[PDB]
Amino acid sequence: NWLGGLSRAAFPKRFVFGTVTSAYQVEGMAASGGRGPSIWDAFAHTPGNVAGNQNGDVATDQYHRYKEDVNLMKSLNFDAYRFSISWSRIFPDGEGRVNQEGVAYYNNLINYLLQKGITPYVNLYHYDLPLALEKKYGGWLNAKMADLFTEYADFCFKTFGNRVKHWFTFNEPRIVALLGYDQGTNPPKRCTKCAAGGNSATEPYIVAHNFLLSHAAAVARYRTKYQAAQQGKVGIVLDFNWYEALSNSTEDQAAAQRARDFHIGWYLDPLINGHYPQIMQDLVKDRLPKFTPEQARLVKGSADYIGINQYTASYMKGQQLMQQTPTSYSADWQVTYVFAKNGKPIGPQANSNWLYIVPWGMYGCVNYIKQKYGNPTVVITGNGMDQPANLSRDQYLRDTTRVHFYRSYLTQLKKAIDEGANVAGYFAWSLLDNFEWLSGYTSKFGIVYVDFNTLERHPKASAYWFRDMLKH
Ligand SMILES: OC[C@H]1O[C@H](F)[C@H](O)[C@@H](O)[C@@H]1O
Ligand SMILES: [Zn+2]
Repeated sequence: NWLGGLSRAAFPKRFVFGTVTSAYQVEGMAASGGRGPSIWDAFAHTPGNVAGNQNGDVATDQYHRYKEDVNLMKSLNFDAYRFSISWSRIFPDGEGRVNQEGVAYYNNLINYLLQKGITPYVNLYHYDLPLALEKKYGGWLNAKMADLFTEYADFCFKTFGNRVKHWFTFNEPRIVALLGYDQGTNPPKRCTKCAAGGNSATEPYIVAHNFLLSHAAAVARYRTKYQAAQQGKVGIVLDFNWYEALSNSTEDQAAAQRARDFHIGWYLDPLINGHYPQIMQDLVKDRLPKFTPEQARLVKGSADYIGINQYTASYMKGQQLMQQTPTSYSADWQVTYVFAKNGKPIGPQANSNWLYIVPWGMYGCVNYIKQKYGNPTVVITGNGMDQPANLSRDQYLRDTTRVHFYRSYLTQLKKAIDEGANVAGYFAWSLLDNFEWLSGYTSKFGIVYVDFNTLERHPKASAYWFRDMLKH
């Protein structure tokens, strides 16, 4: 049967199912309703930066149509909705003056979700730093971001926290550090060679450190000022794609483990254990900032749950560890990516070149976190796959590959959970086709089709699959 034995009965009692979006990717009204620009508005408006010179000015226009989209997620039997608040829609300059119209939007969205029986899971940050803070402070290179982010978080806790009980601070700080400061392909476009300046060997580590310190400061503020009255929780969202040793050799197994540590351990070891992974300390040395004992104690235990975005898996091949002139965070790992074993690809690719369809990667990742980090509460905060541009409407709706994707990946998640992993929830990226960063509207991740000419929504087969699987 097309559900492949899956239903709410196949998951733990009270397991949470939802869908996910982010502000810049779906809201639209980017320069309206009092919203100030983010670094992504500046980046997307520069010719050549995004596919087709597209931008999030209108996106899916969820700003005007949010009740339609909430009605739709309820009709599909979801329990929860993960979305983000745009910092520059609340504080156009990132600090100081509050945009009351922006505040009213999120109030209206939250209230409607609750009216419809959908639990809000709210991200404070999803790549969309206020442009004013980039220009004035240098963004995530500046330790002052801890204070700036904390004041923003404080306002959100105060304003929405009587209703919102499930918060996340950041979304994938690894990707910010990697793409923004190592490779220089996302804003602020920094890297050793880049026109904007930068240093691919040092800046990604500075940035990650400041994300961890800011997360910790925001959570300390929540716990000391708001938690007694509000009784909610705050976590963080981290990306984790799986790494599998190419062979059982000592060096291939070491390589796969090094990749895990540089990928997820970079954040989880501080959040769980209060230090950076030993291998990163050993290889990155004085380029890796040191937490003071007080800072490490603030960071350790500061996530009430760990959000994991899980998409794909790679084979890793090793080498003898070498003394090397530092060049980049990426080269620091001393690993070799490989996409076939025994003459077979690890999986077929979705539309995005990086996205290999490997359902057992989901089991790999969840099992690994369970075994290595004392089985913390995990929420799968995003998982999904994309269709290419230029299909007909009907071709978009017949998304049989995405149906197979979710059935297979959710079967592997169920496998990890049945073996004892503490997973509390699962969220599909995305509710809607949306603005896919550098790919613009050329990549379609939604279980709901969005016609970007007319803005109409049409559920795809994968939406109906969820509705059938999730019926109460
Ligand atoms: O690449 C698909 C999707 O991956 C992650 F979930 C990011 O948080 C999203 O912003 C992105 O659109
Ligand atoms: Zn509109």
